[PDB]
Amino acid sequence: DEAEASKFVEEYDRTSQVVWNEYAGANWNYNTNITTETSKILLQKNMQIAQHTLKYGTQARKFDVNQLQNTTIKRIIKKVQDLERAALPAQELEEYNKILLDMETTYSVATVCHPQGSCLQLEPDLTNVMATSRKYEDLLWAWEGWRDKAGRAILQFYPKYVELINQAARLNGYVDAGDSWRSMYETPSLEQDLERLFQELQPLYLNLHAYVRRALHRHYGAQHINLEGPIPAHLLGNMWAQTWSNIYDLVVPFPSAPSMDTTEAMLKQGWTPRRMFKEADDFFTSLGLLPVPPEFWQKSMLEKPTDGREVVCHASAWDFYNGKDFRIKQCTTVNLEDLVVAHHEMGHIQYFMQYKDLPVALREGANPGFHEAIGDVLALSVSTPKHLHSLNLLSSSDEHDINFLMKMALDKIAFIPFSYLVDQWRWRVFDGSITKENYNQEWWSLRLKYQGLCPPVPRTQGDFDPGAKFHIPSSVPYIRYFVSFIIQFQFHEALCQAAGHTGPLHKCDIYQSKEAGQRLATAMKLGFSRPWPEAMQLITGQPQMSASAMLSYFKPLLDWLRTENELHGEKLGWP
Ligand SMILES: *[C@@H]1O[C@H](CO[C@@H]2O[C@@H](C)[C@@H](O)[C@@H](O)[C@@H]2O)[C@@H](O[C@@H]2O[C@H](CO)[C@@H](O[C@@H]3O[C@H](CO)[C@@H](O)[C@H](O[C@H]4O[C@H](CO)[C@@H](O)[C@H](O)[C@@H]4O)[C@@H]3O)[C@H](O)[C@H]2NC(C)=O)[C@H](O)[C@H]1NC(C)=O
Ligand SMILES: O=C(O)[C@@H]1C[C@@H](C2CCCCC2)CN1C(=O)CP(=O)(O)CCCCc1ccccc1
Ligand SMILES: *[C@@H]1O[C@H](CO)[C@@H](O)[C@H](O)[C@H]1NC(C)=O
Ligand SMILES: [Cl-]
Ligand SMILES: [Cl-]
Ligand SMILES: [Zn+2]
Repeated sequence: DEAEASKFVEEYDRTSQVVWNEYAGANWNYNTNITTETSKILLQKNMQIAQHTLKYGTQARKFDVNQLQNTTIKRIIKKVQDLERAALPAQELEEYNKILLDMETTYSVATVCHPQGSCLQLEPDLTNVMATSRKYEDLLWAWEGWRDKAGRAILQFYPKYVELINQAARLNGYVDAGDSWRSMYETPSLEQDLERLFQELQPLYLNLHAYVRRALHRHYGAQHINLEGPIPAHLLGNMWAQTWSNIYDLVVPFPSAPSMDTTEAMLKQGWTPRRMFKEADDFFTSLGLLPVPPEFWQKSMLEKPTDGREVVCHASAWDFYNGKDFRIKQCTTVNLEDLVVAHHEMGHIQYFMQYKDLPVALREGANPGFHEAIGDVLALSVSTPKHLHSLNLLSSSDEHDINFLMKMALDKIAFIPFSYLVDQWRWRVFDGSITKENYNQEWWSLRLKYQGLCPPVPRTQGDFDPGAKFHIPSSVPYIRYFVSFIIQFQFHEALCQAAGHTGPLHKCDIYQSKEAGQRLATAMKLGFSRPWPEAMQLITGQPQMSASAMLSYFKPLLDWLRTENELHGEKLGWP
């Protein structure tokens, strides 16, 4: 019994490395060169990997996991018993794969055209418009156009996608696809735990929302901002209003402190996409963590091709399951926002390298939120005025202090409600609570309820605004990013204490701390081999998710915001 199970996992591991490596190659080749040919190859490799999953998953299910003694083997076999989409009958699997390909392609090639003019792609063009334009009608054209062309075009696929991903989930023992996604956390109390974390961030978010709302009132006019209502969703500097720091110029707490134009500084100093990833690589090795291999620099796609290729620009980090080949695919722009994204992606890469010697079934983060958080942790230190000054991107007070926390909060605090609601919506689609009759109406009920946002143009039949957000057509879970924003502050607090930092948490910069790197390395090397509380305990000395670190980080800003909003008589929220 035990020996057959040991031999099975050994055979599964050596055969999976080969099949997954070939699939990743074809998937990469399509993502970096969308053509009829690369798609057909990709759909073909999808059947090869499905055949492999079906063979070994079927055998995995013949083992009584209850009777297995070794806990590691037990854990691998139980995981291999989930065939995912390979549980579907051949017809449904082919349909599902084609639906996923059509949805992701549709999103990644959509364009928005000026009337009788040029057509803009999401990256860099529409992203830049949302970030820099300060004109209501210009932002409205981009915001509505992107949903008309990306969102509406996904709607025809989504009901069948839901049917098929749910059918696969049920064939693997779950009640629907959202049940299966939540199980990735191995936490029966996940929904309650996440809800309590969200509620703990309400004071900060409501106060930030009211303050930003007041500033938008000042710039966009009293006829267009209701000081007791939700904020129009196109005015926050980002296509999904998920992060707000691109409107920092409109909301500066102390404008007497002049802001240095960081984008012009990077450009003026010759920064390139390569330089940005090199700086991130240097931060990782400064902690004693691993450098990316030479292969990474030869094979990655660090900027948008200029040779006619159509590509998937949305940033992602790729493990090719051979322990040597790791790559980033990002249409990088030279600015601070994408430097932070670059660090985010390099954290994925770091995780891949740290757990590369585990069995492939355990080459995942402790939970998906851990995988999303690593790069963000370092980026917190990178974003400090001290570190940015050392990169010659800033010029060397309480005013500057509150200014910096506001910049951070526009990204870290504003993202909390957005990242919470995406899968609140999808979980209820998957469990049948939301039908295609009210996809979009229920999306905006959550946009209002959690983010306090409203659409600038009333939605109509045919709209499918969730389809205008990458992770929806690409079928990538989102609660991981909510978890990441909570725990990345817990990790920051812990590493800063390990590094000997005293004083306000937001002044910590862990650059070159070997003590901090070692905490992270010991956790990352566990991969998915243990329940995630153990990785949490290795980093922080305790096992729970907690918002206390994030609240401690932003405490000075919470006090400043309350005083400011009180002074102006704001009514928090949106009744
Ligand atoms: C339950 O099973 C797991 C997994 O076993 C592994 O997979 C099976 C399918 C089968 O192939 C097994 O043969 C195979 O080991 C066990 O977990 C493994 O435990 C061993 C314990 O030694 C670990 O071995 C380590 O491997 C490292 C990389 O090669 C190596 O560096 C380590 O050396 C360290 O210690 C020596 C001591 O002399 C020191 O000299 C070194 O400098 C270094 O510190 C060590 O040899 C495996 O990595 C583990 N693999 C996994 C996946 O966890 C587990 O022990 C078992 N449980 C029970 C109760 O039997
Ligand atoms: O864009 C978003 O919405 C979120 C939030 C953003 C984060 C970055 C730093 C600053 C704060 C926000 C990062 N991100 C991403 O999707 C980037 P990924 O690599 O996780 C996207 C991964 C998609 C799945 C995948 C995996 C491997 C290969 C191909 C596809
Ligand atoms: C893109 O794919 C086509 C067809 O597979 C191929 O001929 C072409 O060389 C590829 N381009 C690049 C830059 O790899
Ligand atoms: Cl939207
Ligand atoms: Cl997740
Ligand atoms: Zn990520």
